[PDB]
Amino acid sequence: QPCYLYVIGMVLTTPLPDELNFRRRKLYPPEDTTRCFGILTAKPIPQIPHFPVYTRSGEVTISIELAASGFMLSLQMLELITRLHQYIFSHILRLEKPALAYCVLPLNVVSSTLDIDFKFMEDIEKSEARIGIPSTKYTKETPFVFKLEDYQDAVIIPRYRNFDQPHRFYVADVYTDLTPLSKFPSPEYETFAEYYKTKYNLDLTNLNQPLLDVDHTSSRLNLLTPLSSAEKRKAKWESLQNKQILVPELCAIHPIPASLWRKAVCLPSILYRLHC
RNA sequence: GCGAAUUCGCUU
RNA sequence: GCGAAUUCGCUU
Repeated sequence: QPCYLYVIGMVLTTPLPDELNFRRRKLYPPEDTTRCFGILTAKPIPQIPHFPVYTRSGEVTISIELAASGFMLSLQMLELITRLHQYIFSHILRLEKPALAYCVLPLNVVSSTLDIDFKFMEDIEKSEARIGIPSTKYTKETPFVFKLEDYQDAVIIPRYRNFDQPHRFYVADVYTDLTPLSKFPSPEYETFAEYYKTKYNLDLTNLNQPLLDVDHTSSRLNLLTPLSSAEKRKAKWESLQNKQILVPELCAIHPIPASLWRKAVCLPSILYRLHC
């Protein structure tokens, strides 16, 4: 049975105006990075009007466009694609009901020409940070090395708490004027290094390291449109989450880039709309 | 988000 | 179970 491949076209048509940028984030046009998502199906998707999703960066216009049709795929590749599809909703979004068609998969350019990113899928399956927390072996003789490039489009997790279910953060800023020896926000500890040593008994091998600003990755399920004591408490906690300053040495980098993660959170809205 | 305490509304 | 109010704990 032949396949149809669609691209989930995303463009940021109305960036979030300053008066609405409460969390004071950078805005990230999806169109700025080539890797995106597509849909692979056995039957054609009826033409559907362009529609908005309202993301953190502003209003994004979604277009579902045909990329390829009439081709075949081997059982091996379909299995790989299926696994990644399942990975997206169970491990990235942590969602039991994808649509609040058949396989979502990553596309990338080969040259400005979108096709199935098999390499990326394989990289995910080989990653030691694929599911939870990868092992490390930092010592004085083999210390942690900070490479800025690895933090530019990164999602990170703390390696030292919550291991059944790690909190994933976007790296929002790299604070090059700070180190683990900078003064700690709470007065019960003098430094970041002391905090982590006293609380978790963690030793640092690198004391020249920049520190990181973060932005939680959590997103509401329905983004198709742009209160309570409970919502207050939740917003307060999110504010504190976002005030956290993390030590790169103490975090692991997730194999899914930040730019793709931002597109992932739109998927349920889009699949819901398609099934309507 | 994960938990806790106190108080109040909806049923006959 | 469906809701609401007030207060407190967990992150740096």
